[PDB]
Amino acid sequence: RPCQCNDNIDPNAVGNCNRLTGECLKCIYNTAGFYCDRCKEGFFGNPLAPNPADKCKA
Repeated sequence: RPCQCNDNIDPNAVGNCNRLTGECLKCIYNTAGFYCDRCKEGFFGNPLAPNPADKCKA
């Protein structure tokens, strides 16, 4: 983890982190927010759940 941020990013693809603001640019598990502490618009629920089945669903 080069850039500080919640645990919602993939080390495989590139760009997952913002090189200017230092914040998750594209959280992985349908989550959004400066710290991936939210749910992408369209899916609601809990973006900070241990299980992906209870994350942010429609």
